[PDB]
Amino acid sequence: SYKSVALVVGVTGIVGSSLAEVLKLPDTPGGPWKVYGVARRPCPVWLAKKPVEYIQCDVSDNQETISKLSPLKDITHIFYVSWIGSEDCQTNATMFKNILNSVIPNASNLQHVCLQTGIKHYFGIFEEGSKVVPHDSPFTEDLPRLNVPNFYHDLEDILYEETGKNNLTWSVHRPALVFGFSPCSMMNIVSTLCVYATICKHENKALVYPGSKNSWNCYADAVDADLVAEHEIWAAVDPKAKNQVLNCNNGDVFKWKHIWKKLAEEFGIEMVGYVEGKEQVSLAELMKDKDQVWDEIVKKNNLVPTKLKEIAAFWFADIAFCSENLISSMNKSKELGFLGFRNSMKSFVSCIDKMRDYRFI
Amino acid sequence: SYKSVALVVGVTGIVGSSLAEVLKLPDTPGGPWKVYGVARRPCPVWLAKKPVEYIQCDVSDNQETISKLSPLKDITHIFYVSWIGSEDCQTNATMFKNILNSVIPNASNLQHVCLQTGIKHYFPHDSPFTEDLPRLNVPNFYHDLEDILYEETGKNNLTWSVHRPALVFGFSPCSMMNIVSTLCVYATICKHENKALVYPGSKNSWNCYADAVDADLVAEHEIWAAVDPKAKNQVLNCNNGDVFKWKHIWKKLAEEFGIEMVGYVEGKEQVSLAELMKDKDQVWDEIVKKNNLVPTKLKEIAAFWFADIAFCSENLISSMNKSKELGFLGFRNSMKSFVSCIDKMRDYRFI
Repeated sequence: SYKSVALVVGVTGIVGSSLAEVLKLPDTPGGPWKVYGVARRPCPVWLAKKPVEYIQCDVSDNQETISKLSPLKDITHIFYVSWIGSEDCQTNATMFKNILNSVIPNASNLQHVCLQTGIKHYFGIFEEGSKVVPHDSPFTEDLPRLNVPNFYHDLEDILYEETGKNNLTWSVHRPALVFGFSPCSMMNIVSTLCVYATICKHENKALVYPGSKNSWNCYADAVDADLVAEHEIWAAVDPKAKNQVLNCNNGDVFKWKHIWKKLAEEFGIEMVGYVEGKEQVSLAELMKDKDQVWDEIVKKNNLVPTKLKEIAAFWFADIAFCSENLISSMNKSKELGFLGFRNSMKSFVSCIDKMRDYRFI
Repeated sequence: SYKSVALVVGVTGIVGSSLAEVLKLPDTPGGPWKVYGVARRPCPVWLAKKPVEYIQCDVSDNQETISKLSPLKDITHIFYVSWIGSEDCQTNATMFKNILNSVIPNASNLQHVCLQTGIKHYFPHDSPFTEDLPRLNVPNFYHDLEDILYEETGKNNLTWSVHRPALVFGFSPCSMMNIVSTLCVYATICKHENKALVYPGSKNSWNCYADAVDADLVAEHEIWAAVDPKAKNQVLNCNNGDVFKWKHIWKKLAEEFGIEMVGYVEGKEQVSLAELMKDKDQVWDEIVKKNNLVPTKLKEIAAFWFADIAFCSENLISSMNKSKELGFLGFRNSMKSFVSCIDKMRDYRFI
């Protein structure tokens, strides 16, 4: 006897993991929820124990998708939180199309399709200057799209078309930089920084900040993976949130300089912050020969064995550390009644804690 | 039959007048509220018709203060939202002391004292400003005010709250100096002279993130701390919960006035708005008459020097996490808060 039935596409992702968890809490709106979890890989060891119906499916394969997803006649809400490789139009588009084409004609009580994109929706060729343009940060919803290839635009168009043709409600969610960790999706800014801190500690080296001066001192924002799930569940159940494009972030701002000090304290090591006259260095380049050291750290500290290149994305930290002026606005969600938030500093530390609890660090 | 009785000290202030209105709203927590409002001037025309018991009292004059407030024995909550000097270490502290000294012995059901200061407490520290930040080594009288608050409440079994509002967006006819009124006056003059809305500030302040607080939200925040046990005995920041940029405020302001704007120009450096409006006093008098406005003198409605400070300010964002983690979920969209303040001045015919 479930009140609502979720199809979570990308259940192995960082947000998809949070959804499967949050949807199954006893107090969750729309509940009690039944949850199907779709991903490409064979059923993970991590999701196996969970009250989630795992479905292994390559959703780029339409025929396989029809076979696996057509029998699911009871679906009421689709949460599409999947993304595969790079930012590629046609591949993500076909996957999204395949999901809808398989479920829509088969789920008679389907109500809502939640589509997750991201703040990269707002990104163009140019950095923001002194002129005033609706595309400036703080990024707000319901601005015109940039005339630039953006695979998020394709996904949105498919969403609007299919839900419009079939009398379904929709919601688009644009999460900021995600703080989170999933054993099936290890790549994240938090895990990357934690691996660096671990390596520094192992080598008896200080936590040396390699990034630019601007990224050290400028305001930044992010979103906790659990908050994204809460936000998507809110839009799935609350009539006020229906047919809305919505940003999703923690509701506050932070500075990498403050995160850095917290990171060093959590690891019990010294830090070197930005040094005047010492320009940005590539963390990816600094870590390029550390794969073997990571394997040694893993065995010495009895960690779940991971390969360095699979748990850390140092290049992505390099991007974050030369980024600026990317704040997104949460006003629309708040004006619509969604009051979820996180303290970003506590959110960062709690992600570290989760990595510890899973013995990845 | 009132549930709580408020003493609002500085009721003609921007936050004070907000407190007067919000406290009397039908569903205000801790209500129904009875409201005493204290200020120096005779009862203003603007608060005359309002359900507020107005008391004229110069709270620096102790004798007058004891005379006027001691009989008010039904007071349950004190909202001290008064400030008088540019920076008077001794005057502001004596004012606050006299209030406490005159009310505490006589109000047997006094529960809580709300002290309002501001983010100037932090600046200097780096931002985002958080409440746990220790005081700077500087004669700040916020420190003095806080110290008086802590011990008088400590000695008398009263709860306390300290509120540090960011830059205030708001308007009061009895306290017209605000960034919003200042910028609207400039826009009005520009429009009158068939000139564009020219931005005089620095590049950084044009492009950087800034934050502010609606005066009505400060009122709600202070009321919340006065009634919610979770909020008791806490230092609390108060801002709108979002960020904005002056560049966007500027364009919005120009659109609202239906005029062209000249934003920051890459080469140019900051010019004094105060110096720009040097000899516009007579021009303002002509605008007032031509547009049938409530008569104000330029030097009374605008504070161009303060806009000049805002327009060379940067890195001043404050955090609202502590209030939110304690259960306060009030917010404002800062852009809409700015426009709402314009509309209010328009409704009162100041512009």
